[PDB]
Amino acid sequence: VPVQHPMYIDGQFVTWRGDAWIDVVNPATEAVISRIPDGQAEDARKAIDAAERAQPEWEALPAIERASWLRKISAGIRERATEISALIVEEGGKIQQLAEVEVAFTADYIDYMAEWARRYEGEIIQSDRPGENILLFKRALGVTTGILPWNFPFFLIARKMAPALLTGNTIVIKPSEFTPNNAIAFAKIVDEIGLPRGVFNLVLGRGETVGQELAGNPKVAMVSMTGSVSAGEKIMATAAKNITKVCLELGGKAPAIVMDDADLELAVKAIVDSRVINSGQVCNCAERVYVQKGIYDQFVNRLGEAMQAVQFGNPAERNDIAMGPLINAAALERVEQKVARAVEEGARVALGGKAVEGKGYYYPPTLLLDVRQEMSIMHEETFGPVLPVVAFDTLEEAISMANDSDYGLTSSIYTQNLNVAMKAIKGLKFGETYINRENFEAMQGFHAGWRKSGIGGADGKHGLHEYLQTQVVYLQS
Amino acid sequence: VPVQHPMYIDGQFVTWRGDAWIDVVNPATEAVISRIPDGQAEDARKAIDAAERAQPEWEALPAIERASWLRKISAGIRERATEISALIVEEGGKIQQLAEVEVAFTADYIDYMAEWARRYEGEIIQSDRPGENILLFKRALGVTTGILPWNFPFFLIARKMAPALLTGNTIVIKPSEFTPNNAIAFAKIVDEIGLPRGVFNLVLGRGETVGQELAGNPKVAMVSMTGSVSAGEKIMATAAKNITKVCLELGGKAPAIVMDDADLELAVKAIVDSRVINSGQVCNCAERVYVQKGIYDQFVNRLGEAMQAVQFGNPAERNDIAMGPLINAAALERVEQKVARAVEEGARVALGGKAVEGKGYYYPPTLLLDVRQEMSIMHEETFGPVLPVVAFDTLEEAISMANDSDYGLTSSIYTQNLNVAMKAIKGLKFGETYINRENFEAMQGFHAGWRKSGIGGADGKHGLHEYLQTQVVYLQS
Amino acid sequence: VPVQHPMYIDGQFVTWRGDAWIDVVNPATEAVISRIPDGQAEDARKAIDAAERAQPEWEALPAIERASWLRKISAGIRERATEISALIVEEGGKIQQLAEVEVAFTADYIDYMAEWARRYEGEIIQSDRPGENILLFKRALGVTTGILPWNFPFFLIARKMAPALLTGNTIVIKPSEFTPNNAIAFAKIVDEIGLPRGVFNLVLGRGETVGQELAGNPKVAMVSMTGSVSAGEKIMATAAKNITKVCLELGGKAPAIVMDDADLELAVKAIVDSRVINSGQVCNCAERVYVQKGIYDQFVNRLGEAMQAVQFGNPAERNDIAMGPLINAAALERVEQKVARAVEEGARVALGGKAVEGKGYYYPPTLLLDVRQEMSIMHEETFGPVLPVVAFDTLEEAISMANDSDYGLTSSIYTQNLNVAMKAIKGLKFGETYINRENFEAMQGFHAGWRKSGIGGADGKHGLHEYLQTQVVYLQS
Amino acid sequence: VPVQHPMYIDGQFVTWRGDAWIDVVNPATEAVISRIPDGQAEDARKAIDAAERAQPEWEALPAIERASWLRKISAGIRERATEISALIVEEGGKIQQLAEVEVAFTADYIDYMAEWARRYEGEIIQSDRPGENILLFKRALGVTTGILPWNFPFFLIARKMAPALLTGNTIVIKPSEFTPNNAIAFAKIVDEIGLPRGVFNLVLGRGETVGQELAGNPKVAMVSMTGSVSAGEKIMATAAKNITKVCLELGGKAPAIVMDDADLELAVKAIVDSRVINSGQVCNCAERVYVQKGIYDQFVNRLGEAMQAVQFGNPAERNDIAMGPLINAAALERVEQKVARAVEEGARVALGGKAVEGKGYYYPPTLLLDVRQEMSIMHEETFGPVLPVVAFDTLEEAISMANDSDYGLTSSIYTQNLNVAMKAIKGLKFGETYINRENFEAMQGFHAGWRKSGIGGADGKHGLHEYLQTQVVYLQS
Ligand SMILES: C[C@H](CCC(=O)O)[C@H]1CC[C@H]2[C@@H]3CC[C@@H]4C[C@H](O)CC[C@]4(C)[C@H]3C[C@H](O)[C@]12C
Ligand SMILES: C[C@H](CCC(=O)O)[C@H]1CC[C@H]2[C@@H]3CC[C@@H]4C[C@H](O)CC[C@]4(C)[C@H]3C[C@H](O)[C@]12C
Ligand SMILES: C[C@H](CCC(=O)O)[C@H]1CC[C@H]2[C@@H]3CC[C@@H]4C[C@H](O)CC[C@]4(C)[C@H]3C[C@H](O)[C@]12C
Ligand SMILES: C[C@H](CCC(=O)O)[C@H]1CC[C@H]2[C@@H]3CC[C@@H]4C[C@H](O)CC[C@]4(C)[C@H]3C[C@H](O)[C@]12C
Ligand SMILES: C[C@H](CCC(=O)O)[C@H]1CC[C@H]2[C@@H]3CC[C@@H]4C[C@H](O)CC[C@]4(C)[C@H]3C[C@H](O)[C@]12C
Repeated sequence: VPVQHPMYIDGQFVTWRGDAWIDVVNPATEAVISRIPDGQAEDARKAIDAAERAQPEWEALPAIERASWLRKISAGIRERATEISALIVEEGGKIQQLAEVEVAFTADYIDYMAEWARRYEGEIIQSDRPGENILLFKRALGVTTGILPWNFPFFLIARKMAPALLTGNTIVIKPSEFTPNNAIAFAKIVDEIGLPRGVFNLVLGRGETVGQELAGNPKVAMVSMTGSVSAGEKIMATAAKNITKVCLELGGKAPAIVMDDADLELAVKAIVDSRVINSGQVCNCAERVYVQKGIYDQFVNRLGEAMQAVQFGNPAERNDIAMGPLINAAALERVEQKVARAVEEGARVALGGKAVEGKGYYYPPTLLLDVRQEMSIMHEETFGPVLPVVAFDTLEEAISMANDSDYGLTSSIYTQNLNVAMKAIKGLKFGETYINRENFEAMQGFHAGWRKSGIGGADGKHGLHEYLQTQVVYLQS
Repeated sequence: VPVQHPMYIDGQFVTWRGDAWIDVVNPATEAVISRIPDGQAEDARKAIDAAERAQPEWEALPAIERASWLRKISAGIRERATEISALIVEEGGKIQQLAEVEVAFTADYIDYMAEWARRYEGEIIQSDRPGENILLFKRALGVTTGILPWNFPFFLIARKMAPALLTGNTIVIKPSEFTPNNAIAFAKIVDEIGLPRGVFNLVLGRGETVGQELAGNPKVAMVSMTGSVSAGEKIMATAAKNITKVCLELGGKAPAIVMDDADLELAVKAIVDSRVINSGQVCNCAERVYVQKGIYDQFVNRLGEAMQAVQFGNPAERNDIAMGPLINAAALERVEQKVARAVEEGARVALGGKAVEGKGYYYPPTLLLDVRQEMSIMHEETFGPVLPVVAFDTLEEAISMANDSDYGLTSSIYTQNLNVAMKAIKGLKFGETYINRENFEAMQGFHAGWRKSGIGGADGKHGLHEYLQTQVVYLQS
Repeated sequence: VPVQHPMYIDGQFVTWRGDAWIDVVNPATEAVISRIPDGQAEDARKAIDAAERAQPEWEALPAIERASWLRKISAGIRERATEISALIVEEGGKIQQLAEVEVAFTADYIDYMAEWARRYEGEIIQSDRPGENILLFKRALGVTTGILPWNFPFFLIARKMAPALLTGNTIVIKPSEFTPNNAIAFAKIVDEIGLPRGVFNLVLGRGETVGQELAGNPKVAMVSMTGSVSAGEKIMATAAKNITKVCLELGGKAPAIVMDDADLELAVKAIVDSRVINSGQVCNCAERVYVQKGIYDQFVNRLGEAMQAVQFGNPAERNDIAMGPLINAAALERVEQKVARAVEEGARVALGGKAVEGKGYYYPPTLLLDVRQEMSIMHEETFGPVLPVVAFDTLEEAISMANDSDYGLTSSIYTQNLNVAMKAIKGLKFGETYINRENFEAMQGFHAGWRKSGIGGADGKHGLHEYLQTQVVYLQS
Repeated sequence: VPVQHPMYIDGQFVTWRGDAWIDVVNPATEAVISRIPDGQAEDARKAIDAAERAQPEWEALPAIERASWLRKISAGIRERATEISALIVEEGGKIQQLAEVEVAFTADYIDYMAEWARRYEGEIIQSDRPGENILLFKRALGVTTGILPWNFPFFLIARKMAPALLTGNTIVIKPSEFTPNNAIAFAKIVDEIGLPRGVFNLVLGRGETVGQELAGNPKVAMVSMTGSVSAGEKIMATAAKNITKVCLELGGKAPAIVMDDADLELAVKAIVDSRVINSGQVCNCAERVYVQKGIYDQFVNRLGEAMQAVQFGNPAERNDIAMGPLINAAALERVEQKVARAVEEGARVALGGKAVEGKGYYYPPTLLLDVRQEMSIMHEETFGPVLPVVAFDTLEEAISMANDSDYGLTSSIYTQNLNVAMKAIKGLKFGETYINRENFEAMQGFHAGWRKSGIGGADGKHGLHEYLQTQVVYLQS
């Protein structure tokens, strides 16, 4: 019997009284593991209202006390890490080891964010007026909402709530209807440690219903959403009605540039890891490789073996695999279609390229060759273990092609040449550029994508300041 | 014969070939002073494309060289200050002295922004990985657009372009169709000093046409618009289609709090100045006064005389007036209606309250009494010399009422009590709080409004950073 | 039998082989509680050399790993807090409750400093040269030394070592020969948790011997010393020989200004607390009070009762006292002499003013009246529970007199008037100004005294940066 | 007839009444060009007192107004640039072109520093106490003194006074007795533009007399001195008596590392330029070269020709030379001795190595080979056009040897390898590291040397903050 999850509103779990439910299916077995309410905008309003009530008294607390609350939550996470991990594996369909780190990192991330308590600073600005003091304070926005993705559902709860709460905001989070269980568990921890009512709220439902309310409710100061570009378009358009601030993370088509002088083994590992992780279902995954011709042959051959070596299976039954299934049937069909589009445009399927037909949504690691920069596969985000490769002559070309995208979240380049590195740094129009290593953001970095990849960012000091606004005081006395 | 202005695109003035024109009328005499093209989206695209072409080579220039270009423009402004001022007075209908400062301040503002060249810093972040360097660079967004207002048309050209160009962005500006002449003059200066083609572009037309293109063109990194809330809604909604970043300044209903222990003379002057300036046509104008009961009588009487003393006339024919006419007929009718709405709701018209019937759009300073916090006049932005006054008992009430608004740009309070001041600072949910002085932002402050007052901000370091984005480089080597 | 303490050098406790020892006497009972080696410069060199060897590999560790080491130490402190407290009480002669907070705060302070790991930032500066990158890195100084005081011996170990180690420096600490036991205990914890050898070293001895070496050894990057002005003079003079950086905290004569409109009860409590704490043996203690005439009478009377109510005794035998004995006989005699000097100059002894004759070094709370600004008692730091009071007319006078000092560490003022506050803030030439509260620095503040009070500072971000230096890299490639 | 210069004290030039004078001799012709007073400590006190009187009212001025004063001075410099240049050439003995840039850069430097007016920020720190505000203000130190060097006498006036005055400090400057004329000219400009009396003061005399007073006068907040290490030792030791803050720039032995993969032509030019500039009389001059063996031969040969091509002469009579004479006879003899010491230790004199015997103090460019790392010539600063070269095997060795010095101001390395660069950056313990370019600091960088090279620094934001201190306000209200 799959559990029927309640939403968490105003400091308590509230059982759903509606008739409609959303089935949460295991992407590996297609079994229904649980059901969440097919929430309505009304449910989002209640949470938003509770969030609004709590905000004043929450921001009035000294920052160190808000931090203290965050630490109780992280400690709560660690005590149930294995259990949380298992939930991620089940509904997310990600490999055990990855679920384990997500959970562990989430707790550390929260603890790290809590350390900002006594550190985000306001400023005292010199005035041209004698006897005047210009004090610029950093204040909370108020009520914030978070629309989470399914690829890293647990971490993203923290990615948004930790910085939000620390700075004195309250939040109403909507997890992805595909992966709500880990969120329910996060709520249980929040409830158990007694976090003040209304500071953290979890509503459940679809994006067109619950999500939209979290972006269109006039009481919301900022809606932080992570999802598809089109979804971000719908979210920002809605947030526009009330001039609501948006913080968007909409994916990418992260290019990887391999120079002739690249540490070939290093590059192949970084790229494969960066591409095969979570079955390529990450916004900063290496989605397109540019290999300089001089090294194309040996590199593509090495890259080919590596990927062909990537094993995939049911994460709950194997800990020797690198990939689990894709999130759902639609996702699988989406990947198959894009690969077909690639073939149709003239691309060559080295290995893989055919979705497994059977229980679950598995897609084999895929290497696409004879790809031309103009091919859709090089522009549209795949979100699957598919890797197209294009050869280039000069750095200028690689840079030019890497920049030829509506996405600008992550980029990577492997070289040992100083000038090439500096030129790539300067030329690459991306929010992130990894040099001689895999695409894994640090919690103290700034994961903010250029162009359509998003607006605003997450992590680090700047992620923290996304939840802070200013009050310039002109004191004359 | 009114001059037919050409747009400034890709380093040159381009004569309009369309048949439709927009008349630019003098708000004081209703005479047509000039005509601008009824530009189309196509015209905005050409400018945007030119802006895109120039951007790479513009950002490649050392910051100090971009600054050098800004200084040539400011110097250009000063050489023609009187002429520019006259244009502002004519089309803007603002008093000579105010036009003079706008022009003078604009030049200083540009020079000030240019000084950021060698100062906006990137960051070197500690990494948890041995041998890794985390370099966070500040980069330009690329192509930015600016939709300017008519109240301070000249300054706002600089408010957006100076920080934009300094940081390496290129810009396409659309002035308000009501006040384009000063913008044309700004373009002439830009053209005369030889600013690289495509870095600064001026397109002319309506907001639903030209404005929309500047917000919806996919090549635009960020659209910076200053106008009405509803206009901001339309702009952000459009910018949403391409996940374009928005920087919005949409007005306010700036509350002014007068405590019993306030320097009465100081408060009356600050508020009147802050309210009557530009005929109350400023977003940070004192739009609603809260006077503690103990001082209500003497204060309201003093305030009454002050405002009644405010003279208004045709700015081109008098330099002894404090106000000019409102921007246009619609604006006038809007103010009359809101005052009527006030009366209808129970408000009392002390003095003024009746638009002059005749050539021009003049509205007398107006004091509204017997106002209740729930009255529309206390929520809807007036943008006219109308001043409603509400009495209150405690600070808590004044704060509560001040915060009771969809606008949160500016706020002010007059007191001599430490605790009252600190409590007001902490309690006031505004981007700006003036204490014992008039509402005039410093160029080194941060004019960023809360709630519907806007998104992002202008001026100072933070205004400058609105035009900067980040590139986090994870260097391993 | 008093324990003979060994020094802690290069990761291990080393037994003293010399013949001379320093007796550590209980300031309350005059009993010998322990003995430490009468260390020689040679002993300081060994520690410095070990510190130098370890530095490279210590700074090579990721900051988060150094932080991890700090946290092990703080956790170690907490597990033995009661025991550490008891040692402080015994050798320091401070009241149990104060020893308890010192220990508790020390651990929190260390944990707080460890949180800077991923936060101290370098900077990327814009260059006037095309293709150039200016990278300003923050690096450790190298080997640093710390000469600790006896008033807050335990906390100061952390005040210097935590920020030092986090930033990648190694340190050689010399506790005060009067209070080394708590330091030995800190070393035991460091040793037990396995902190890399040479990173933390504890040498024992006198200042003219061991202390001098820690300031004059050419391998020392910076000597951080907290003590008497004359001692600081000797330390800086020595550090001069090798152009060694100094961070000095040399005490103060913290003035307290009470305005007529001050919350009298609040002021009396703040001042007494700030003065009687640790028997007035703190650099930021209220050492001189300026009371506006209008409130002089009632205030001085209230202040008098409060102080007369302050009980003092043997901290190990009573937890109902506010003060313990002074550090030693010399200290006691110093206070008696200064009070006598006060009387001789014309001062009036309200209450107290006579050192108890007997076992221990107790001095009663003392209130001095009929004091003139020029009296020595108003300039020379007392470091005893003696409180001189001077009446003044205007704020200007209070400010002027407060500033009339070679010390400029801490200052305080009690008022409810905005202007008085702002004028005091602006006029007071001090590193710290408390307004309507007692003089207790926050760990996130910046305890850095002006004038002779010191050079550099402690605590917060700026305290942390005292242990960091810069490396500006001009990269052309 | 050589002019007898007066000192500039308290807003006016004061004629010397003493009997003793110091002859200012032209290093190229040995002719007496002028005479300055053999000032006494008393003269320094008068200036310091005037500086103290003016300080309060100077700091009370809005920062932008202080900046305005700086700009008047820079503009004054430019109007007399040629004349100032000529003076530098005459007394400094530097080539016309270098004197010209010094003057031009000085003016730009001052203008740049003035731009900090509205930019140095204080901070608002979060407190653990409810209702408390922690405001950290940046205040001036008060009275500061500057002991200038003779190598870049004009620039250093600005390097110290510009940041000092902008932040609200007043200053008393002592130029080098060898090069006071340019300082007198700077004073004339200051006097002509009407800078408030006492804000800028110029005293003349020797270091043991006037200099010492500027470091030992108890009214001095900070003494900023640039000179020899031993002089810095005497200055800091003196400043110690009153716990006066010191900012010292004491020279260097800047190492240059040439890797096998270095752009040989680029490296030879950078190093020669960096070494031959001002006849090698600069603290950041390349003073020792480390060439990897693989490229040693071709590099040393190229380097040899380059240096042999460096022409030197009387700067007033030739504009085709790269070097002028050394500052004075003692300097010349010092260089000859050090070269002899090199030869005696086993070094080989490729070319030059023999001071010209005749009118003036000329020393030919000198290349020393067969140098061993332990040779004095590789440790003692030469301050002459002498260049020792050592061969090395690995980067590790070059780094190790570069770090083997009491000086740590500047360092440089030429390579095209990413890892080598990053390793050099990380390994080089210097305040500056130039990569593939000559050693010329940017005004927005931070010229602060490690180890004995100095304490504190100059230029940029951090140079500016050397003249700023903090006042942490704990506001409770
Ligand atoms: C086709 C059935 C499923 C439905 C049926 O009973 O017919 C079986 C037979 C082949 C099976 C696959 C074999 C390769 C993989 C082994 C992994 O360790 C788990 C996932 C995969 C992808 C398996 C998934 C599923 O277990 C399949 C597809
Ligand atoms: C009504 C005519 C205009 C049209 C006509 O010819 O009838 C005149 C008569 C009264 C005039 C007003 C008198 C008061 C004001 C004097 C100011 O110095 C200019 C603006 C005002 C508000 C004038 C505007 C205009 O000049 C009016 C309104
Ligand atoms: C109306 C008189 C002027 C005419 C007269 O002499 O009566 C006064 C009253 C209020 C004055 C304004 C106050 C705010 C501004 C102060 C600026 O530093 C200069 C421009 C402004 C905009 C002033 C312009 C002018 O000085 C006004 C409008
Ligand atoms: C004088 C003897 C000590 C020596 C002797 O045996 O004569 C006794 C008698 C009076 C004693 C004091 C009484 C007042 C205090 C009581 C406190 O709870 C502990 C400290 C004090 C200050 C005591 C210290 C010491 O215990 C004294 C001074
Ligand atoms: C030796 C006399 C000077 C004294 C005398 O009359 O004997 C002359 C003869 C050789 C002369 C030198 C020749 C080479 C250089 C030519 C430069 O353009 C100026 C500096 C030098 C270094 C000259 C300096 C001086 O002019 C010298 C040394």
